[PDB]
Amino acid sequence: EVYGIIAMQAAYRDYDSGDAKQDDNLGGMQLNNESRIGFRGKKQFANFEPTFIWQIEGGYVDPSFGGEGAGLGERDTFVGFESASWGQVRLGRVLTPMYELVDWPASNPGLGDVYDWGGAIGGAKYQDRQSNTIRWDSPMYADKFSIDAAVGAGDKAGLGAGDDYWGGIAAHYKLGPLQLDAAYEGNRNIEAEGQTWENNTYLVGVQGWFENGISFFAQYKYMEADASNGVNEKQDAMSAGLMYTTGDWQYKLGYAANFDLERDGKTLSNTSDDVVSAQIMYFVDPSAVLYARARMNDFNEGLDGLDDAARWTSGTNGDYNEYSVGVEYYF
Amino acid sequence: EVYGIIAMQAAYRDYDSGDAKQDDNLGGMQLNNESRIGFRGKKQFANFEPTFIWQIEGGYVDPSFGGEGAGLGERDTFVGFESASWGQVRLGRVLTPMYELVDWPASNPGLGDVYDWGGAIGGAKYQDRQSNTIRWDSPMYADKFSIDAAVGAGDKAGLGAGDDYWGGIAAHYKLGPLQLDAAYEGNRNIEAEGQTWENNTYLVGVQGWFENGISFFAQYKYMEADASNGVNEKQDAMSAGLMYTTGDWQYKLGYAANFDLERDGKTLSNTSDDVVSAQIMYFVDPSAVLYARARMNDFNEGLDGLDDAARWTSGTNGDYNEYSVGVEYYF
Amino acid sequence: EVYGIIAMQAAYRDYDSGDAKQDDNLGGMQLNNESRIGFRGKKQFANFEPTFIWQIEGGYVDPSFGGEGAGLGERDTFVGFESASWGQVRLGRVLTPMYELVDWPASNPGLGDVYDWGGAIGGAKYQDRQSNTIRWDSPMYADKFSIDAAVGAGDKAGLGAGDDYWGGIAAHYKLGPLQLDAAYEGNRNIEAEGQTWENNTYLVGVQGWFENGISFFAQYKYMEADASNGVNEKQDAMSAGLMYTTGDWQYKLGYAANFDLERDGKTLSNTSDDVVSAQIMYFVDPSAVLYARARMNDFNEGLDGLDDAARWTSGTNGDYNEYSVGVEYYF
Ligand SMILES: CN(C)c1ccc(O)c2c1C[C@H]1C[C@H]3[C@H](N(C)C)C(O)=C(C(N)=O)C(=O)[C@@]3(O)C(O)=C1C2=O
Ligand code: NA
Ligand code: NA
Ligand code: NA
Ligand code: NA
Ligand code: NA
Ligand code: NA
Ligand code: NA
Ligand code: NA
Repeated sequence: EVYGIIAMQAAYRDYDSGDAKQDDNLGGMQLNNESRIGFRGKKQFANFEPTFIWQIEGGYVDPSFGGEGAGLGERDTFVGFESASWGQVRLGRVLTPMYELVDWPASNPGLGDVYDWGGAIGGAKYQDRQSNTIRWDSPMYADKFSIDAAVGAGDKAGLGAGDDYWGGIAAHYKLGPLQLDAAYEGNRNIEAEGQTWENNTYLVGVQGWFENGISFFAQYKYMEADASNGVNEKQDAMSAGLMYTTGDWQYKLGYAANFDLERDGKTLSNTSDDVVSAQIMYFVDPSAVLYARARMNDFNEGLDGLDDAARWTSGTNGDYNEYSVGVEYYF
Repeated sequence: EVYGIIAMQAAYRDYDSGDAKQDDNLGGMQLNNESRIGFRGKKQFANFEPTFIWQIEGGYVDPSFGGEGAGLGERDTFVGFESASWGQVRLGRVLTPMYELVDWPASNPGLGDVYDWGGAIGGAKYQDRQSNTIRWDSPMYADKFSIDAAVGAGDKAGLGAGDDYWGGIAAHYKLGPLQLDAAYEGNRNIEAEGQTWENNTYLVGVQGWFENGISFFAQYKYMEADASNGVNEKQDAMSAGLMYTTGDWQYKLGYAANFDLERDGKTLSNTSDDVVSAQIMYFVDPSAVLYARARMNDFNEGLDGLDDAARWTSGTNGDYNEYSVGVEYYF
Repeated sequence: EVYGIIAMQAAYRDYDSGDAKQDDNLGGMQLNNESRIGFRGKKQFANFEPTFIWQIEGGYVDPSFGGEGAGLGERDTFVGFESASWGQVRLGRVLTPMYELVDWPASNPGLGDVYDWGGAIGGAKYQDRQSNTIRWDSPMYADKFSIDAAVGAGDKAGLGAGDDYWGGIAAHYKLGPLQLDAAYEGNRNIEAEGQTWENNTYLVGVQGWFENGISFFAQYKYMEADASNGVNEKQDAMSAGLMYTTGDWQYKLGYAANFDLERDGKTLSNTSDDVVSAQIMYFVDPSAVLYARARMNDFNEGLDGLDDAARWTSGTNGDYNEYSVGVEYYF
């Protein structure tokens, strides 16, 4: 079976970097086509109660700031097995258990630049998608409690350039209208800035959906990282979102911020990031949505990594504002 | 819906460059797989009168002179809307309105090296299908008249490397068997040769299809460009094609030519290009065609760009001939 | 038509190279997703007795040691015709007639590092999958005898950088439970190491499958190579595999070896490669298998090419073992 996600977002961006040549480059209007075609299926093996499942999901066809074309298997592409009793284990390229919650709901109205990859910490906080991964998903115990857990190979280790590895776990309990989320992910042997890093990261979160139309999510992310030369670094962040949903409309407010980074006890001045964003959404069909959105990004003023050389952060390109309309269709 | 165009052309090329190694390198027999798979569909959003449309079309899987594999969304990939009333707007990656007339009536059979990208002029004449584009296509007004119009971001601006942009318009009037086609396209902020260019291009053409089987097309293309240091360049070109169709056959003769280029009024000697080409075609099935064709390309002798360094044109590889057979199947 | 081949292998590799960082990078566990999706079809042209056939096959979605994503048309992508009379001609990118016998049955389980792309011979022993190729596949005459024959442009010539080319032929006669296999493939205008080479390669082999559950294959590969400065090189190799089948199980044991390389009559010390492997395979569904395997590679100790600079072989990364389970599913 084929399954598309059609996704077009028209987005004009107003950059303020302090260089007007750079400002005109990064700023201006673009089309962020995140449409993707994928294939997936199951087959009942004649000699195996676990149901064989597989999926190949292609990439974004024409993202903004990027070229055209995407191969197959750039997004969640995997084989795995599933039994009703013990859930489903997948091998391949998946989302780590912590990353799922940083994406949804914690990056929801365009906050990702800050809560997703917007970091000041060294090493490697957590992982987007890693293509050398085993991941077990628990069933819904009592249809209320669920465990997600995974281990995998690192970014460099998946190309025979290193021995990066990582593991992570998260759990979700659905208390009536509530849902509580916690998550951990640790990376080892992260080669960066001329040192080898170990990153430990923990996430706490909550979610509610109430008949009056209010929905919300709030999350605390605690990011520690220890370098092999004995340096310590610590940063933490939050993301929350308030939304009212009436009829075929949803109004949404999101705020995310990393706070100042502490290195070796000493705090680094003005290294925090903050994003505010607002979003209207129309439920134009059971299968698709139209939406408008605007956001405000204030980024850090810089950070040197443990190699006398500057470290890259989501803010290394400068502050910017952004207004956008988009459509997204599911089939 | 899945929709292929299966397309193979076996094409031997006899190059005359003035270096027999390059002639042996560039020449010889090759296989030009231009097949492509795409996915496309429409959807009537339950809460919206315009019908939603989308398409993701992959690239040439193994072109000649190139490697294998092409992602999805390398060709016409877009989302958009249509109502009978006001026509059809699509956003994403499309063909500019002038390029449609450069490609369809005017670049086949093999005239492309000359009429398509083969210009000798500086700056950036027009666009061969650019992403970051919105394009509105009108209805057939009075069942005689149709207008195509679109604007979009430049090549560099689509990666945050500049601020080039462009707009273009074309119209089509149908007098009996004839059709008159006119089109304009202008590009701005084109960063090239160390200067910034503004290129305006104007196209007039006609096409006819007659009950006796005689058909033809003829087109005049006018190309302007203004560099930021005050330099001006002007070059013009033509492409015409004649075809007789009897039974299951179409015979075709094609001629296209870029003419001599003027810089600051002074014309630069030997910068013209012209191609001659013949093509026999058999309609092996309603869904496919077989064709044999031979063409002969004579190219320009060189010109420096406005940075003392030679500029690249379709003739920078030297003159060449080419004989070819091919198949084309549509599903 | 769409057709998957879903294929995942979890494979731990233990390298011994003589530098333990290289051992740590290259070694370790990885996920080798060799899943691939393709499209193929046939069409009876209304004015043409040969049946039109076509296929577009994507690449490996996430191989081990490599990144994600593969375009469409990285594997067998072709157009062609088939008649009951004369068999089947295909144009495009296919497997050469010799490489088919080097892959099946002679390279699995895990013998490819030595028998497939493994080698010490200069120039280019053979071609594995080649674009710009026409290949005629004969029928099974008398339901026992068939010819495979193909010629095409070289690797470098398909990008307009040279004129290397090649042809090849193989035959298979089926004497009862055995099948006798012979094959040749010759390459010309192969530029390497500052010389131009002509590569000749010959393969003879046998295959048997018995109701007793015993099945086997053995193959001898003869590779000669002659350089433009008058050097001669010769290397030869062998691969065999013995397997027993009980119920839904297949036991398999494999061995392959390239022998020491001869250059200009004088043999070059410690240039042989040998790999041995054992594998259990379960037939979990008519269309799928589970399998475990372990293998041992001892590779050569180095060889300077005809330019005083080392030549690359499958052993330029060092000896290693590998233990792995995997899955394999069809369409
Ligand atoms: C000056 N210019 C930008 C350069 C510089 C270096 C290059 O190596 C090349 C170009 C032009 C481009 C034009 C492009 C064009 N492009 C896809 C829009 C193009 O349409 C073709 C084509 N065969 O259709 C090219 O030859 C082309 O791929 C090409 O071979 C180029 C090329 O090789
Ligand atoms: Na990653
Ligand atoms: Na789960
Ligand atoms: Na090619
Ligand atoms: Na362009
Ligand atoms: Na139109
Ligand atoms: Na821009
Ligand atoms: Na090859
Ligand atoms: Na055959």
